[PDB]
Parts: sequence; C-alpha cells; structure tokens
Amino acid sequence: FRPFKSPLPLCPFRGFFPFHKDNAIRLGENKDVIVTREPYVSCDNDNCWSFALAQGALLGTKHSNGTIKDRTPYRSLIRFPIGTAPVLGNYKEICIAWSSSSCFDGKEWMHVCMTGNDNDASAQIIYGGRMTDSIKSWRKDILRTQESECQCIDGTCVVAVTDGPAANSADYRVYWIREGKIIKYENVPKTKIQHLEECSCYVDIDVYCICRDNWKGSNRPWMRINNETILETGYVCSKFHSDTPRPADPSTMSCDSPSNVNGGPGVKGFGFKAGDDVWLGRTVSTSGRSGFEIIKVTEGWINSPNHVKSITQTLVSNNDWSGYSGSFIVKAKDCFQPCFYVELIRGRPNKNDDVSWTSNSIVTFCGLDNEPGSGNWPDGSNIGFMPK
Amino acid sequence: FRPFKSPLPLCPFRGFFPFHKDNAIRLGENKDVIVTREPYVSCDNDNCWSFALAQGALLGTKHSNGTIKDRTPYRSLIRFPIGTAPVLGNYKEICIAWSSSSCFDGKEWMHVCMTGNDNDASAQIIYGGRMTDSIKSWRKDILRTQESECQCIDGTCVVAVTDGPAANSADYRVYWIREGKIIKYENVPKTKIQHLEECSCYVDIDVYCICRDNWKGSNRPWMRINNETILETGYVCSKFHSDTPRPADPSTMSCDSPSNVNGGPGVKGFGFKAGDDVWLGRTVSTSGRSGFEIIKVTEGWINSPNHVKSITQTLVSNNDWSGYSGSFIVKAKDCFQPCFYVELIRGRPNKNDDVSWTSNSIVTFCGLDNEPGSGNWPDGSNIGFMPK
Amino acid sequence: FRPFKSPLPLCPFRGFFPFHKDNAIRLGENKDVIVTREPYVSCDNDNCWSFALAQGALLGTKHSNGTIKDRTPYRSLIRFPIGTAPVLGNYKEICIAWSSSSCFDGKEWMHVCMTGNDNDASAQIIYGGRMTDSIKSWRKDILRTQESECQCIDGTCVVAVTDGPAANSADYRVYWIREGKIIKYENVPKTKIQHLEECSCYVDIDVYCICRDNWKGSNRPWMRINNETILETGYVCSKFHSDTPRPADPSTMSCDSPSNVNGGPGVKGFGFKAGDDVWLGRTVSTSGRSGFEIIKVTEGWINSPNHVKSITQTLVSNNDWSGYSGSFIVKAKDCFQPCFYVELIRGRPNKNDDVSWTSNSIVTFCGLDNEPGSGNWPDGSNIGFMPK
Amino acid sequence: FRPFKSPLPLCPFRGFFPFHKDNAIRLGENKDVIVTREPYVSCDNDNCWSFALAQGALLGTKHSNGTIKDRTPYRSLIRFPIGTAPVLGNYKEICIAWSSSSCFDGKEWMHVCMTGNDNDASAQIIYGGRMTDSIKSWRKDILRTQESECQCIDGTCVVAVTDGPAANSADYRVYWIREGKIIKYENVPKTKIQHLEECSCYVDIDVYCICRDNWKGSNRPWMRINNETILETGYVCSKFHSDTPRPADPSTMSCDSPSNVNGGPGVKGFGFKAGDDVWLGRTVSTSGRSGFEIIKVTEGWINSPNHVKSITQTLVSNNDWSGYSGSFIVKAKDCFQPCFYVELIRGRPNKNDDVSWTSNSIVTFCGLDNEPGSGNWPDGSNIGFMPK
Ligand SMILES: *[C@@H]1O[C@H](CO[C@@H]2O[C@@H](C)[C@@H](O)[C@@H](O)[C@@H]2O)[C@@H](O[C@@H]2O[C@H](CO)[C@@H](O)[C@H](O)[C@H]2NC(C)=O)[C@H](O)[C@H]1NC(C)=O
Ligand SMILES: *[C@@H]1O[C@H](CO[C@@H]2O[C@@H](C)[C@@H](O)[C@@H](O)[C@@H]2O)[C@@H](O[C@@H]2O[C@H](CO)[C@@H](O)[C@H](O)[C@H]2NC(C)=O)[C@H](O)[C@H]1NC(C)=O
Ligand SMILES: *[C@@H]1O[C@H](CO[C@@H]2O[C@@H](C)[C@@H](O)[C@@H](O)[C@@H]2O)[C@@H](O[C@@H]2O[C@H](CO)[C@@H](O)[C@H](O)[C@H]2NC(C)=O)[C@H](O)[C@H]1NC(C)=O
Ligand SMILES: *[C@@H]1O[C@H](CO[C@@H]2O[C@@H](C)[C@@H](O)[C@@H](O)[C@@H]2O)[C@@H](O[C@@H]2O[C@H](CO)[C@@H](O)[C@H](O)[C@H]2NC(C)=O)[C@H](O)[C@H]1NC(C)=O
Ligand SMILES: *[C@@H]1O[C@H](CO[C@@H]2O[C@@H](C)[C@@H](O)[C@@H](O)[C@@H]2O)[C@@H](O[C@@H]2O[C@H](CO)[C@@H](O)[C@H](O)[C@H]2NC(C)=O)[C@H](O)[C@H]1NC(C)=O
Ligand SMILES: *[C@@H]1O[C@H](CO[C@@H]2O[C@@H](C)[C@@H](O)[C@@H](O)[C@@H]2O)[C@@H](O[C@@H]2O[C@H](CO)[C@@H](O)[C@H](O)[C@H]2NC(C)=O)[C@H](O)[C@H]1NC(C)=O
Ligand SMILES: *[C@@H]1O[C@H](CO[C@@H]2O[C@@H](C)[C@@H](O)[C@@H](O)[C@@H]2O)[C@@H](O[C@@H]2O[C@H](CO)[C@@H](O)[C@H](O)[C@H]2NC(C)=O)[C@H](O)[C@H]1NC(C)=O
Ligand SMILES: *[C@@H]1O[C@H](CO[C@@H]2O[C@@H](C)[C@@H](O)[C@@H](O)[C@@H]2O)[C@@H](O[C@@H]2O[C@H](CO)[C@@H](O)[C@H](O)[C@H]2NC(C)=O)[C@H](O)[C@H]1NC(C)=O
Ligand SMILES: [Ca+2]
Ligand SMILES: [Ca+2]
Ligand SMILES: [Ca+2]
Ligand SMILES: [Ca+2]
Ligand SMILES: [Ca+2]
Repeated sequence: FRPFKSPLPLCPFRGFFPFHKDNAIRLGENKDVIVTREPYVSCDNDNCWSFALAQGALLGTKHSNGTIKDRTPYRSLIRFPIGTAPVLGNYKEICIAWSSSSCFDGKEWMHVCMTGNDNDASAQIIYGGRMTDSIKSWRKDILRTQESECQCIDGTCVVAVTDGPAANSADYRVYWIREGKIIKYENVPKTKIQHLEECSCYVDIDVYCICRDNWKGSNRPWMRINNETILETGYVCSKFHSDTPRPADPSTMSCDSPSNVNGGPGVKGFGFKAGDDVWLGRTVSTSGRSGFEIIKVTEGWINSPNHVKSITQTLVSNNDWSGYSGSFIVKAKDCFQPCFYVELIRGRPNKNDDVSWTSNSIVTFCGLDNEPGSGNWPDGSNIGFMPK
Repeated sequence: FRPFKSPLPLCPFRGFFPFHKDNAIRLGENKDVIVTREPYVSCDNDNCWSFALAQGALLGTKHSNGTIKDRTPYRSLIRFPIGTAPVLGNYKEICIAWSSSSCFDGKEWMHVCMTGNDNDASAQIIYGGRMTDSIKSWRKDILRTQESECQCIDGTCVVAVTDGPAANSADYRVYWIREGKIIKYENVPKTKIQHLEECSCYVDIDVYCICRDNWKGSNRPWMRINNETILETGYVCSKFHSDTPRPADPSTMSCDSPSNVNGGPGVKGFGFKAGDDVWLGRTVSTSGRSGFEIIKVTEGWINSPNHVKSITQTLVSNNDWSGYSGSFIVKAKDCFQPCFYVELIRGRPNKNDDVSWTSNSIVTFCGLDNEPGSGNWPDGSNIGFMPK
Repeated sequence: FRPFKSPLPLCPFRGFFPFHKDNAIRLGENKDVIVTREPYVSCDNDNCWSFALAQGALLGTKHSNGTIKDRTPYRSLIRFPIGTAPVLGNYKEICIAWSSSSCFDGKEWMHVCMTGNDNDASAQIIYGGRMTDSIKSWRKDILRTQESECQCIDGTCVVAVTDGPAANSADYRVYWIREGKIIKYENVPKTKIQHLEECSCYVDIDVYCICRDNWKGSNRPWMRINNETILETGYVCSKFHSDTPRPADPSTMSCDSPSNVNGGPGVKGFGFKAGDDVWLGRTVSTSGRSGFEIIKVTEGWINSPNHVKSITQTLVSNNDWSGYSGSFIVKAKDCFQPCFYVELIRGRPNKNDDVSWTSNSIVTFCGLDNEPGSGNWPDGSNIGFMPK
Repeated sequence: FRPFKSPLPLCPFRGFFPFHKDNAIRLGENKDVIVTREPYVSCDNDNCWSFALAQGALLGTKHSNGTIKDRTPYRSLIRFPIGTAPVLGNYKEICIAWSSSSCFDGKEWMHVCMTGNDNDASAQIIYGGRMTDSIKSWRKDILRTQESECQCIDGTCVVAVTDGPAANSADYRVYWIREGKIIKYENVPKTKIQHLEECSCYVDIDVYCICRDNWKGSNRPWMRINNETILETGYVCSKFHSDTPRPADPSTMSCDSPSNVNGGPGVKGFGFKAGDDVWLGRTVSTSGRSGFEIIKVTEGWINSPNHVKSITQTLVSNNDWSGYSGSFIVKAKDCFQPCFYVELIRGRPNKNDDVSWTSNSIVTFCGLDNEPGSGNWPDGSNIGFMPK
C-alpha cells in the first residue's frame, strides 16, 4: 500500500547540483536514438523518469528530416530511464500526443495527452495506464498544456491548460483531476495574468506554477493553487526578468502585470520561490535559446527596492544551445526537493546546426542546502559528425 | 492474490479517442523492427500489450522479402509494450503461430497458437507460459482463430475457432478453456450464420463477438456467449454494412442472414452493441483496405426502419492504408471500457508501396462518454524512404 | 515463500507439439544477434528461459569468423527470453563457460560453468548469482558437463560431469549439490556404461538421464538417480538406436552394453521412458546432423522381442540442419511435463553454408496427451542472405 | 523488509575463480557498445552489477575519437547487468560523473559522483535515486574518489576521497554517510600514508581499503575503518610490491612508509588481508599496464623475514592489456566472499592499438576455499577488426 502524495513544503536549498545527463544526440550518431523535443522529468516512488514528445522517427534517418514541425499524428509522449538516451529497446509509449503533462499521485501515473487537428484537438487523460477522461478543444485553437510535470496533492492532481492564440488573448484553465476523472476546472483570472503557456510547477505546501507569457510579458506569470482552487496569481516581481526574449538587467519590477517590453514570443521556463526571494532559470542570451543559468534574486518574489542577483550559476555556456526548461520535485522525507531539467535543442533552426532534423538532449540539476562548485554541461555533440 | 475477471457491463460511451500509436514502419527505416502482421491488443492487471504474428525477419532485410505469405514455420506470436515498435530488444516470443488469440483471465495469460501444415495444423493452448492443451485440425483445412483477444469470465475463457474453406461452408466452433484446459466446444449454429472468421470479441455482461463472413455476407455475423454456451447468433442488422468489400450505404437490413451482395472476401473487423444501437468499424473504401472510420447506427442492432448514421469518426483517411481491426476491453471499476486497434498495412500488395516486404504499424482508440475532436492517424511512412 | 521442487512423476503424453521458436539466424542478418552454440532451455517458477554458450561476438562481424572453435576464454553461458534471439539488449551473462548446465531448485538458480585451459579447467558452481563452490579438473582432460538442464529434488540438485578422453575410457561422475554446495559425488559404475557425455535429464519421480556414448555405443547410455545416489544404469534397449552416427533400423537390442557398431563419435540427444516404452529424439540422417524426428518405441525401455516404432514425428526435414537436442521439464500441477529443444546449427562445417562463422537457432516442443498434427520447423535462414 | 548489511568477517579462501566476463570490445565491433573506462562491480540483495564511467559516445563512432581524455561533462556513471556489454538498450545512467563510487547498504544504493571544472568540482551523493548531499572541492584540484565500490556497515557507508596534486602532498579523507547524509569526515593521518588514491575496499569485520600511492610508494597504502573512525593505517608489508610501476621481486619490506623506489605514478589495485598473509593483485609487467596476476604472500601483512609468494595465479597474460582493478564483496551467509574485477583497457595510448578511442572490457574472479585450475581471460579483441 502507498498513500497519496502530501502537501509538503519545499526543502531548504542554496544552490543547484548536476544530477543526470543523457548525451542523447552524441549517442545518436549511429541512428539508434528516437527523435524528440519538449522533454521533462517526473518521478514515482521508485524511479525518476525522462519523458518527451517523440517524432515517430529515428535521429538521422530520412523520416527525421523536417522534425522541426511541432504537431503531427506521429508524435507520442514517451518515457525512458532518466539520463538514458531514448531508444527502441528502452522506451515506453505513454500516449499519442503533441502536447503533454505527466505526474504521479503517490499510487498511479496520470498523463494529459493532446492530439488531432489544430482546430479540433482533444486531451486524453490517462490514469494507471487507462484512458479515463478527456478535454475537448473549446476555443478550437491548439489545445495545449505544460510540457512538464503536473502536481498532485492528497489524490487530486492539478494541470494548467490553454486554448487560443499564441500572441493574443486566449483561454487559460486549471483542471483538477482525481484518479483520472476531471473534477472541475477554473478559468485563470485575468486581473493580472494576460497570457499563460507551458507552466512549470512544483509543490511548496501549495502548488506553484511559473509559466510563459507569450504576448506582452518578458517577466513570467505565476499561480498558486491547492486541491480546490486557484489561490493567488501574478507576475514574478524580480526586476531581473527570466523569459526569452527579455530586456537586459536591470528591467522593470512588475508584480501585477506583464512588463510590456520584449513581450513576445517566449520560452518555457521555471522558478522557485524561497521566502521573499526567488530563483529563476533563464537562457544566458536575452534574445536566443543559447546558454543556461540560474539566478537567485534577493526579495525577488515581492515588491521591493532591494532586488539583487545574490547568486548566478552558469550551467550551460552561451556558446551552447539550450531550450525549454522545467521544474520537478523529489520527495525528501518531510519536504520536496526542487530540481529542474534543461532541454538542449540541436538541429533546425539553430544557426550552423547543418542537419535536416530537430531533436534534443537533456541535463538535470537538483537543489541542496550546500554551496555548489562550477562547470559546464552542454549537449556536447559535434554537429559535423552527425547524420543529416 | 487476484480474482478471476467478472462479467461486467460495457461502460457508457459516445465517441472514440486516440490512445497509443507505434509508428512501427517509420521507426523501422534502419532495419531495427521485426516484420509483423495481424496485430492486436490485450491487457492484464498491470499493462496493456501489443501482440502480433512476427515473420521471423527484420523489416528491410533480405529475409523480409516475400513476407506477404500468410503461413510459415517462421511465424511466432510475439508481445511488445503497447504503442512501441517491436524490436529484438523489447519483444517476447509467446509461441510458434501463424494464427492466434490471447486473453488474460485475471490471474494468468492464455494463448491459442496455430502452426504446422495447412492440412494438419494444431492449436497449442498456453496458460501461465505452460503448454496445457491442444486442438487437432478436424477438417484439415487451415485451422485458425480470431487474430485478436479472446475473453474470460469467472475463470472460463472463450475463443472462436474455424477449420475449412475460406469461400464455402466450413466448421466454426467456440471453445471454453479453463486454466488452459479445454472444457468443451460447440459447433456454431448455422441457422443464421453461414460463414465465420476472425471474431473480434468483448464483454458486456456476456461475451459478444462480431466476426467476418468471408463468403456471402457483406454484413458481419455475430454471437453472444457466456461461460457455458452460445446464447444467441445473427448478423448485424444495420443497413449500413461494415465488411470489406461491401455495398454503398444504404444497403440491406439483414438481422438473420448474410446480405448475399459483395459477399466475399472480407476483412477482420469489430463492432460494439450499445442498447439497440451499434458502433461499427470499417474501412473508408467499400472495395479496398484503405482508410478507417467508425460509425454509430441508431437502432442498428435491431430490426427497425429507423437506421441512421448518427455519428461518423474518420480516424484514418481514405488516402492512407488500413487493414484488420479488432476490439479489446480495459477494466474500468465496475464496467469494461470498449477500445479497438487498427492494423495499418504497408508493403505488398498495396499499390505504390514499392517494397518486397509486407508489415504493419498499429494505432488504437478507446471509448469515453465525452464528445471527441477530430484528426488523422495513419501509418505515416514515406515508402520511398524505406529499405525494399 | 517458495518450496523446493518435489519428485513428481512425468505427465502422461502421446505426442509432441511446437512450443517456442527463435529464428535467431534469420533475425541475425543485420548483425544484431550474439553468436552461440550448445543451447538449452530451463524454467523457474515464473518463466522458461533459453540458455546458450555465447562466443563473445556478434553474428556476421569479423570476430564471428572461426567460431567453430569449441573452447575459448570468450565464451560465456548466457540467458535470454525463451524463443527470442539473443541480443545485447536482452541477454544476461550467467558465467564464463565453455561447458555448462543450469537448473532451478524451486527457490534459486544453480549453474555449472567450466572454463580455463583444456588440461587445467575448473567448474564454477553458481547459486542465486553467487559463486558458491567449484570442481577442479582431476583427469586434466576437458572437464565438461551436460549442455542442458540439470535436475533438483527436495533442494538437492544432480548434475553429470566428465573428465578424460572423447574416444576412450574417461571418468564420469554425478555431483549432488545443495544450495550451491557440493555434498558428494559418485563415479558412474562401468558395469554397463562404457562412455558418457552430455546427459539430457528429466524428472519422473527420480532423475533420469539419457546421454551420449561417444566411443562404442550407437545406443544411448542412461542413468536413474535420486537425491542420494545412482540407482540404476544401462543402455536404452530399443533396437532402433538414437545416436548419430548409428546403424539403420532395425539394429541391435542392447540393454546392458554399447552396441559396438557405428560407435563414435555421437551427438547430444535425449529420450523419455514411458512405462515399458521409450520416446527417442534423433537426427533423421544416420550419419549427419540433419533433420530431426522423435519416435516412440513400444517396449523400447525393456528387453523384448516386441520393439516397434509405433509413432514417428518428423519435426525438422532431413534437408534442414539440426544439432544437439535436450530434455527439459515444466511443472504441471502434480506432474512434470516432458519438453525438448533442438539446436539448429548453421555455418561451419555444414556443407554449403558458405560463411565463416558457426551459430544456431532454437526450436522447442512439449508433450501433451493429445494427438499431434504435422509440420516442419527448421532454422529457415537463407545462408546466401547472411553476412559471412 | 531488509536489514542494513552487517560487519561480517571475510570468508576463507585459497584461490580465485573466473566469474563473469563481458567481452565488451569484441561485442562492440558493430558500434553498439558505449565507450567506458574505470569500471567496477557492486552487488545488492538480488544482483551483482557492472558500473563504469561512460564517455557519452558509442565505441567506433566519430564521437568516440579522443576518449582518452579523463574528465568531460559528457561522462556519467552508468550501470549494466554484470558480464554484459553496456548498450543503450540495457544501461541505466546513475549520475553525471568523471569519478565515482557506489555501494549498497542493505536497503538502498548510494553513489558518489564528481563532476564540473577541475578547480571547482563537486561530489553529489545519491541515495535511493535521490540527490541527498554533496561535497564541495576544498583544495580545488580534481576532487576524486575510489572508482570501485564503497562499503556500508550497519547503515553507515564509508568512502575515501582525495583533493589535490597527483604527484605531491594532497588531502585524503574518509567520509561517513548514512542514508545519503554526510555524518562526518576525517583527514587520513599522514604518519605513515604519504599519498592515497583510488582505494579498493572490502569488509572483514571492519572496512579495509588498499589504495594507490601515486607519489613515492611502489607499495600500496592501506586503511582499516569502522562505522565511526579510521582505526589503523600503513603500507602493505609485503616485500613483493603490487603497484605499477614497481621494482622487481624481491623489493623492500615497508610496513610503515612508502618504498621510495619507482614511486610514481601508479595504477588502481587491490588486495586481501588473510590472517598474517596478504593476497595482492598486480599487472604482470612491472612497468606497464599489461597482464594480470594475483599472488599470495606468506606473512605479507606483517613485519617478517618470512615473505614468500606461496601462490601465483596468472589470469591475463603479459601479452594482453590490463588496467585498473578493484575489490568487491558478495554476502555468503555469515561471511563476505572476496571478489575482484579487472579492467581490460583497449585503444589509446596502448602500443599497436591503432584506433582513435579508449575503452575497456571487464573480467571478474571470486575467492573460494578450493584449489583453482588455470587459464587466460584477456580482452580478446582483434584491434584490427575494430572501427577506429
Ligand atoms: C482538499 O484537501 C483538504 C486537506 O488539505 C488541507 O486543505 C487544503 C485546502 C489545503 O490547504 C492543504 O494544504 C491542507 O492540508 C481536504 O480537507 C479534509 O476534508 C475532510 C472531509 O471533509 C475532513 O475530514 C478533513 O478534516 C479535511 N482535512 C483538513 C486538513 O482540513 C479536502 O477534503 C480536499 N478537497 C477536495 C475537494 O478533495
Ligand atoms: C530533407 O528534405 C528536403 C525535402 O525533401 C523533398 O521533399 C520531401 C517531402 C520528400 O518528398 C523528399 O523526397 C524530397 O526530396 C530535401 O530538400 C530537397 O533536396 C533535393 C535533393 O537535393 C532537392 O532536389 C529538392 O529540391 C529539395 N526540396 C526542397 C523542398 O528543398 C533535403 O535535401 C533533405 N535533407 C537531407 C539532409 O536529406
Ligand atoms: C458459469 O458462471 C456462473 C456464474 O455466472 C452467472 O451465470 C452465468 C451462466 C452467466 O449468466 C453470468 O453472467 C452469471 O453471472 C456459475 O454459477 C455459479 O455456480 C456455483 C456452483 O454451482 C453456484 O454456487 C453459484 O451460485 C453460481 N453463481 C451464480 C451467479 O449463479 C457457473 O458455475 C459457471 N459455470 C461453469 C461451467 O463454470
Ligand atoms: C525479392 O525477392 C525476389 C525473388 O528473389 C529470388 O528468389 C528468391 C527465393 C531468392 O532465391 C533470391 O536469391 C532470388 O533472387 C527478387 O526477384 C528477383 O530479382 C532478381 C535480381 O533482380 C532477378 O534476377 C530475378 O529474376 C527475380 N526473381 C523473381 C522470381 O522475380 C526481388 O528482386 C527481391 N526484391 C528485393 C527488393 O530485393
Ligand atoms: C532425500 O530425500 C528424502 C525424501 O525423498 C524420498 O526419499 C528419496 C531417497 C527418494 O526416494 C524420493 O523419491 C522420496 O520421496 C529425504 O528423506 C527424509 O528425511 C527426513 C530426515 O531424516 C525424514 O524426516 C523424512 O521422513 C524423510 N522423507 C521421506 C519421504 O522419507 C532425505 O533426507 C533426502 N536425503 C538427503 C541427503 O538430502
Ligand atoms: C575468416 O578468417 C580467415 C583467416 O583470417 C586470417 O587470419 C585471421 C586469424 C586474421 O588475422 C585475419 O586478419 C586473416 O585474414 C580468412 O581467410 C583469409 O582470407 C584472406 C583474404 O582473402 C587471405 O588472404 C588469407 O590467406 C586467408 N587466411 C587463411 C588462414 O585462410 C577468411 O577470409 C575470413 N572469412 C571471411 C568471410 O571474412
Ligand atoms: C557503530 O556501530 C556500533 C555497533 O557495531 C559495533 O561497534 C562498531 C564500532 C564496530 O566495532 C563493529 O564491528 C561492532 O559490531 C553501534 O553500537 C551500538 O550503539 C547502540 C546505541 O548506543 C547500542 O545500543 C548498541 O549496544 C551498540 N552495539 C554494539 C554492538 O556495541 C554504534 O551506534 C555505531 N555508531 C554510529 C555512529 O552509527
Ligand atoms: C580523430 O580525430 C583527429 C582530430 O580530428 C580533428 O579535430 C577534431 C577535434 C575534429 O574537429 C575533426 O573534425 C578534425 O579532423 C583526427 O586527426 C585529423 O585527421 C585529419 C584527416 O586525416 C587530418 O587532416 C588532421 O590534420 C588531423 N588532426 C589532428 C589534430 O591530428 C583523426 O584522423 C581522427 N581519427 C579517426 C580514426 O578518425
Ligand atoms: Ca514573453
Ligand atoms: Ca464478406
Ligand atoms: Ca556414439
Ligand atoms: Ca543497430
Ligand atoms: Ca606508485
């Protein structure tokens, strides 16, 4: 017997440490590796797992040509051992999906899988391997979700979902799902949040989601949620913004609205509230998806004149490609450990990646209450060695 | 401890939703994937699985040349993770077979595996991995079975078996098998059914099988069976027929006999009775194995002047190849969820599939009591990219 | 908790039925498959497994060249799912070995693994994965064992071992091993048996072993053994001999000594005593390792004028290559089911197998108390398609 | 439920016997095998496992070129079935690491993983798959550890760690870690030990570590440790030295200090104290990493005029390449069985290994209280057959 996961507080931490790295593109030189993108990580009682949206093709084969395309019927959410490259001999196919979220409730896995036509998509809810429920597109404009792990408290899982325009007003909802059955949803209040995509969430008593405003906000919108309702919303106060693109530091302190500067598009990212402070992942570049660093901003969660970047860890150099990033948690006795993954995109449309495909590798870090060292953990592939 | 599966009613449903898709041919471009055909799906307490008849060769190798041939000693029933491509590193060999059925009784797997000479074949019964019993060909003319999952109620499994001509009167039986031991068989009454092949079965209190009349019926024959005997037989009343080939809609309403029009040959297919209504899978083409759709026919299960196609889901376009299709169930608390798979055949003898082999990929859908969206989920292989 | 396996009687049976077939050579065309020989099968509580002596090389690679060689340091006993081809992604390495036996005692696996120099070899005893004991070569002349499953009764496992000349008087012993610890051994009495190699054993209350006389006997020597001692010895009385080479039928009835005709060399084979009758596997050819059939000889176990081949199943045609064969059992409630495997050797030194390597596939059959059909289940590889 | 491992005495033994061998380079001819080095073995309750530092590339691909380099971000500690070659379909990625140690405490696995910049590395502590603690480089000079299994007694695991110069005075510590949490560390006393690297440890009531002095000692330094503190230190008294390089036999008897002859560099190695005697692994060559033998030295553990090599097993000939070697234990009822692995390095910078990569295979032996035979178990690859 296993109990449902509880509303534990986030563990104390003061730095992030290298965890698992798959080197998937390097290992894919001989065409063994499945083409993926939008990876994430999520753990159950026994294992942490890599998840990603496969493209139904092997890296470097003719079918991998043109996998820059975001949505096809040939995409499936797949799962593979954390830190391993996804290959036919080790992967599991979770569901047909070109957008997804997964989370373990303490007893079983839940997955949310969107597929079908852009104007008529549906989200399948999988629980314990069985399709238990669904969401029908209501705005008929690319129904979509987090692309990282959802969160579950006392048996009720929470997941953020969007339907509508990428660069205009759309609908954003949170769904509460218990044992695979949709209990209720709420439209996210628009009193502060103006656009919301690809939420990266974690648990610190309540669920916190830090997301992507793809329209007007170079700062990231956020929500606080429990097993019943949305408790709080806003934008991360930090005058050091963390979307891409974004203005150079220092920028505007906007706790309650989008910055309105360098607003679109964006990239999936994450953060961790720590008291009044906030940790924020971000590309090193302010314009491109290159490099990765995480900063701690003193009093960055609140309205304050005292915002300072007290810590900056540079984990992937600006000379290396990054991509999406997202939070995940690991139960650590009486608290949840904050961890994250970074998608390292290789191929189109990256300048000088002269291949016809698009894929990624993964690297991950976890938070400890110890002082970190330093290093650099990029994709590491010589694109010139790769089958095109 | 696990109890035997019970005679649960079918769950309510109003549409079908995309579940798992393997993209096996696309992923087989580099010769990793095992050549298969006649796939199906069946689940135990912990997992749903893909099953298929392998051809003892890797796709695109010289040994794959000529795998259009239906029966060889080199065919085995194999099992692999649902939605994954079958590769040497993930498959399990269940038994030597060129015709098969599998089902889980709540405690153990049973399999029925036919092999040997066309005139002298035998069916091996496997239970919990042990060969427990057998059936010797009695008409000496290709002893054969469902090519999809059998069904088990309160420990007794039921499976439909045929021996005799493909386009003339043959023998059709149901066998009752408990813990791998044949308890009894019955010759299917011929008062209504005139020819019966490749039954697709499910459970709705009793076992329902919807099969293939390969001789005179463009409508599908069906049986209702419990743990003791055949309770009822007939043909699906729907004036919209669901075999291939078949007449255009609307055709004849024949509850008690074969249509006698476009009667032979046929293709394995499935349906689900829903009150007085019936859901029917079928190729989009009325002549070829191209496309796949599922229709709901109001009062289609009964003798009525009111037959209308209230719902039509087009899941694979008529421009894409399909093949066999079959039902499977997933336990959903106090009811069984109706699901199905579609075999997507590529290679010989499909027009313009210029390769020497014959194989397939798989796609699956499950029923929910929600409104579906729409999409298209075909094999997706560019045959021109494939090793021939 | 699991009890030790008990001394159950052999199940009733009247024919043999096709079980699992791996098609390993066919599937090895693209160099995925590990080079093996001397395969066998053995089962635990949950699964039956294939075992074989690998050659530390992939089929069709340069390192596979010359794998006709019997003993090298690069040979390991490996285990893989029954009926699957052995590949790097599915195999387990049991121990370093160029001769081996394996058996499950009801709780754990035991293995006997010989390796090292021809004149100074040692047998490692593995139990529950731990090396627990060993046998040092005492005649310093290729210490060797069954190349099929040993047998275990009430926790005590029995295994036949040989050290000395291949075509002259050597030492033959049985070892009793409990939980991996050698309890005792006995020199096999030479009052009847004159040469003994590669015993194929099974359980029918007591352990029966039917072996290979490589010197003077075209008939097979046999032993009856319990958990304490050798109870009985002899040669199979059947005037229809079952070694290879051997005289044509009918030959000599020799219950107590070697035939003294077509005496050497031989091939590993098996049989099953059934009352006063005996079932005997044998190559179809009387001179070569081609084809495979199993005969039932009425009163073949005893001294009688009434020996007749009442049954003959031809399972592999004389036009196809065979090789070693061996017995294994599967627990069937209150009796043991008799099964066997046949090694299908391809490559050197088989005439017209124009490749530089030597390997094999596997096929298996089990006994049922039903009448069999007929078929042909040979290796099935087109040697011309294979990498050389 | 499982108890923590206890402080058992080492089992009696009088020779070493061939256990598992992977033949990884031979099997890597077709580019399936992951590039590794610094392998080791460690076991839990159910299985023994191979561990190694992968290089994030497949053997024989372009990315394998230049893998002689010791530290990169693309190295991960990986785990694979003991005696199997590491391939994408069977490996698990444990953590990012270019130096590592692993050990099972009776309940869960602990790992120590160093990565990052040479001057700023950190060691991540993994326990039950979760990152639980860390060590920050304190001398900022390649923080590093055993490259073989650590040891755990009554829930407290012990591991030797080094930071500082390779050929001058550095810092050497032992860390005590319980359930992944660092309890304490001790600086190793320098009253006898002058340099310490790559400890090979085992349990004989207390933990014994036999290590590598890379500076002044051709004899190996050693420590005795319990769950609380370092109990004893020294150098192995044996006048027959066991590092590489080293003086020819007989050399100096130095129980309390480095030999001061042929002092640097060295190679990772191991030994086993047996009463007043000692068993010592060593390369056959006194100058190079070729061959492998194990000697027993009578009274070799103590100050004595009676040192004699009573036993010498030559396991890999001087004509074959060896490399690092290390101890591991297997629980054997009421004692621990001493076993070891030998890394068989192929590629750069080995003379005449004309390839661009560097990797290894593995061979293993275990101790029994029986007399051994003899043999030779080298890597076995024909380097000329390999992709360069
Ligand atoms: C939602 O969970 C609560 C328990 O969690 C607490 O309240 C949440 C809103 C959130 O603030 C958490 O962090 C808190 O720990 C459930 O409340 C229980 O309800 C039962 C039945 O009425 C009652 O017997 C218990 O006393 C309640 N427990 C507590 C701690 O108050 C509530 O039922 C959950 N709601 C849903 C819709 O599932
Ligand atoms: C990746 O694919 C493009 C496009 O391929 C073409 O269209 C595809 C849908 C498919 O039908 C292919 O068979 C077609 O070739 C390739 O670009 C083409 O390259 C060819 C050959 O050099 C050229 O003649 C065409 O004009 C190109 N077509 C377009 C639209 O640009 C491209 O070469 C492929 N990349 C790699 C690395 O193979
Ligand atoms: C077959 O199953 C029945 C129980 O299932 C019920 O009856 C079936 C014919 C079918 O209609 C199902 O949907 C029903 O739920 C077994 O009947 C039981 O028999 C035992 C022993 O006589 C008796 O004690 C129970 O009361 C019966 N249970 C019920 C519900 O009537 C029957 O034994 C099964 N037959 C065989 C041959 O296995
Ligand atoms: C697929 O196989 C056919 C037939 O192969 C021939 O017969 C087989 C049983 C086997 O023995 C092969 O070695 C034979 O080649 C191939 O058709 C043949 O192609 C060759 C070469 O072009 C031609 O000379 C023969 O006349 C053909 N034979 C027949 C009966 O048509 C075919 O080319 C193979 N397809 C592919 C893609 O390789
Ligand atoms: C060997 O096994 C016997 C039990 O098996 C029986 O005797 C064998 C020789 C063989 O004929 C089997 O087929 C029989 O079923 C063990 O005998 C038991 O010994 C214990 C302790 O003395 C005694 O209490 C039991 O009564 C005995 N059981 C029987 C059935 O007689 C014997 O101990 C075993 N010997 C060894 C060395 O392990
Ligand atoms: C299989 O191997 C033989 C022998 O290979 C030679 O000796 C080996 C130990 C190794 O060192 C190889 O590099 C050697 O080539 C091959 O037979 C040789 O073939 C070559 C080239 O045709 C010829 O010049 C030699 O005289 C042959 N040597 C002998 C002893 O016959 C054989 O070709 C290989 N088979 C295949 C299919 O590759
Ligand atoms: C360390 O372990 C001891 C038990 O192991 C014994 O003492 C070690 C130092 C070592 O010599 C082993 O080989 C010995 O077997 C723990 O001692 C126990 O402590 C508890 C609590 O005080 C006490 O109740 C028990 O009696 C002690 N057991 C024994 C055998 O003395 C000790 O707690 C451990 N220390 C740490 C820091 O974990
Ligand atoms: C292994 O690699 C070396 C070096 O490769 C060069 O530098 C690498 C970092 C990478 O950028 C490669 O593309 C470069 O080629 C190879 O040595 C080179 O070989 C080329 C071609 O013969 C030669 O022109 C260069 O001068 C060499 N460079 C150096 C520094 O020596 C080497 O050939 C590779 N080995 C194999 C087996 O492929
Ligand atoms: Ca933005
Ligand atoms: Ca028909
Ligand atoms: Ca003979
Ligand atoms: Ca491959
Ligand atoms: Ca040294």
